[PDB]
Amino acid sequence: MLEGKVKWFNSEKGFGFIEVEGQDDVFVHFSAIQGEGFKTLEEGQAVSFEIVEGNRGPQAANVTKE
Ligand SMILES: [Mg+2]
Ligand code: NA
Repeated sequence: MLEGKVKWFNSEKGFGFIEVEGQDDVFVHFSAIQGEGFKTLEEGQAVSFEIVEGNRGPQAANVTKE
């Protein structure tokens, strides 16, 4: 599990990017967010996550707010 922070997140549509010091930003969709409640993220929030890649390229998976 990787660690980073939310660079920005469009809460209306439910996507944004996670920034990771010294690595490429990682796209995050709301469907990757763990936990209860409305799935959303705020700029600057600390997260743990994994990167999942298929034919569409890499995105965040298993995103937990820390
Ligand atoms: Mg950067
Ligand atoms: Na939820």
